[PDB]
Amino acid sequence: GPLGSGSKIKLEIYNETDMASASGYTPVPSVSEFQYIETETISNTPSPDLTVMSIDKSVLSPGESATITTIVKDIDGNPVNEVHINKTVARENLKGLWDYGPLKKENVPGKYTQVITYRGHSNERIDISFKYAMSFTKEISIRGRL
Repeated sequence: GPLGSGSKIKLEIYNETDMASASGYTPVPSVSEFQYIETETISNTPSPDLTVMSIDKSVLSPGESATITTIVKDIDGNPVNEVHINKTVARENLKGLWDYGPLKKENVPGKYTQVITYRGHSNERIDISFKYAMSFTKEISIRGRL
């Protein structure tokens, strides 16, 4: 019969803390901080490549005005505090009654706006060359609707 028995005493482990509570929570996400150039802006460099200076209305009725929207931006794409903008009138006729108001310089970042008014005397086109800072120059189109 089977006499080759082991009779070995099973050496076992006492409390091995096998079970492990699941640590599965994270810390807080990284936040932000305050901003500069909000008041004490720096004299950096602008670049109209990232600037939106346009007017989408080549129509001027006797009584209304067209406002050209120029938002100047830096070369880095930040809000320009302010630049210089001059007018330049490209005209063929003198029959037209083009009312050129002053350039409205608002408290807004890079946003310049100017209202060009027209009286219905003639029906032609007039382009206004906006001379920015002594670096870049642009030009917009005003069209009189008689």
